[PDB]
Amino acid sequence: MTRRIRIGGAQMGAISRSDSKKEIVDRLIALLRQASEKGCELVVFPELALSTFFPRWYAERDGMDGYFEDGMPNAATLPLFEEARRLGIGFSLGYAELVQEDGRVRRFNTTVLVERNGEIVGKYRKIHLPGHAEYEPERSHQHLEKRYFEVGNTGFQVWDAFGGRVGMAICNDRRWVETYRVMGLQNVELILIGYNTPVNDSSETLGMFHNHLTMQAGAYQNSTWVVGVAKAGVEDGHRLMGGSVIVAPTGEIVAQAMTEGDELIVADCDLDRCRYYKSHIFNFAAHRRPEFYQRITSQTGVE
Amino acid sequence: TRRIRIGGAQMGAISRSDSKKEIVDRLIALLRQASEKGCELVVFPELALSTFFPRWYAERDGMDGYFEDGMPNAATLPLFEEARRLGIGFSLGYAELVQEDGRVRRFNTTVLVERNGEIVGKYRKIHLPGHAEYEPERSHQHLEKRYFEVGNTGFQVWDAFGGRVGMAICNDRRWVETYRVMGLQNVELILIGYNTPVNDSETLGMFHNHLTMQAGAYQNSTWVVGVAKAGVEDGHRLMGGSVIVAPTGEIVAQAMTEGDELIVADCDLDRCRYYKSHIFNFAAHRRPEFYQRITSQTGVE
Repeated sequence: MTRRIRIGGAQMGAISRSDSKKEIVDRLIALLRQASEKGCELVVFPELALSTFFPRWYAERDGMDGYFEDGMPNAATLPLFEEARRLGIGFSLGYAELVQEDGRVRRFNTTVLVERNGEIVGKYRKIHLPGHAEYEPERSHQHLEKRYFEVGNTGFQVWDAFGGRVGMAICNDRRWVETYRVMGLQNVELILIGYNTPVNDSSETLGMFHNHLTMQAGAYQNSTWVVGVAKAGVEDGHRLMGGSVIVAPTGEIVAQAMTEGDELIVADCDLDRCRYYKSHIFNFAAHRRPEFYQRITSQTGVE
Repeated sequence: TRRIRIGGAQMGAISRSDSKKEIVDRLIALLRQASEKGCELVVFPELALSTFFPRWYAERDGMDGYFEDGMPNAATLPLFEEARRLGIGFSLGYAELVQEDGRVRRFNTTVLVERNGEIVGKYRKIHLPGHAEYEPERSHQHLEKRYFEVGNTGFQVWDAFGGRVGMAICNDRRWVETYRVMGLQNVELILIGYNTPVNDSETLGMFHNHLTMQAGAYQNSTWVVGVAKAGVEDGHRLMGGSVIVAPTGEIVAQAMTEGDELIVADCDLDRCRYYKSHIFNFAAHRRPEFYQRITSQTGVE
């Protein structure tokens, strides 16, 4: 039980534009307290868990800083940090980051990792921005993530936290094998992923299949734990995919959400279970041959 | 249109006692059954011309009796003549013994032949599994590193069968780099024959066999044909579960036995274009400036 962490996937429900930020934080604290009642030491929150999924609406490139966060924590997010530190629970929180760097105002899709002591240990900014940069009228639903966010400047990092090696990814990062492998080359043992995946009105069994296939594969082919937490439900007429999951280093699903609202899935994850395949099957130092992978970093498209 | 009917020619156990004449006749039998079913391409397993001889211990000078002198040779010529006759291309895995740059070299090799009978491509295995020395603690031995050296061809993609075709061998399919390197060459059909022993869980081994292929097919928007040589081979059970996977990651054909069996699927190569235009558009979304660890490191740091 030394390197055994009890993780709580805190899947969220829909957040409408009418919902105040205090109503959002109180739902997070409620999910946070449900994790403490079940003995969870880590609770994973979805992507942009402090606002509605606003990339679905059109505005100026600056005209949506109202959903961003002033600080981390700020006056609205401080009760969540004070609650987590009180119950001795660490958490990963996704939010839209508004920060002043080298004069200009920069915007990132950001997840922050907080230790059980309440100290910010790591910060990841989204790399693979989905959607399109400008308005497209023929599509039923819009997706303007590239319009409101710029590419993060942190890279896929792995920190020493919770008695092991923990990394973070955001949403459609989970669809790229490079996301898992880069952190896998840092001896990662637990990858935290929050995602907001829309669903086109009228299949869905294929969308849920692709959601778990990429995580179950990235977990097995890197012998690491993967926790995928979603913000689901019908959000102002836009349905968001659910299926929050916790995956073992064997690629097996040990916990899965059943609703599209505020739901908590928990699982006891032995970090020493990440050692089986690293010992032999997926021993990177032994079998891997980087001299044939040069196309991965040399080019971007096809040749 | 760009529709190719592929026939996954899964084989049964091939023991050391089996003559190569009986081995090729089993391959021709699978070839003829594929023609009667309209298959234009037949995928054969890894080392389909011999028993899985990394199972036994010997010096690196030995085991050459299982290798092939040329391609084709006197024993493999009937398979090529029947294939060109029926207008069928095929991918065959074998142990290659060749004289290159002076010294003789030994590779785990797969060759791709077009419906006209012309050798289109040749891939040599990169990720060699098993161990190099004898290990008495194992129930079964696995000495691929002892009898083969790392191939010097790399993951190639050719223009064949009206599309982009690549090849991989066995445990290459468990590495995400195998699919991605060919995916960066606009691959649309990956042919993988494998020999994977089964230790007496079994359900988890078959799960990992399909999970890696269903992911490599979806995450690169390509067809993946996985053929196996299954059955109990001299007291050593080999995994079956030969599958044909769509670019969506779905299994459209799957073998039901552990012997000589043929799975057939109509593979529209234009279905790869659905996801390469947006979802997996490499030119649009991939950020290679954050992937540098993939090529700079081998282990972990």
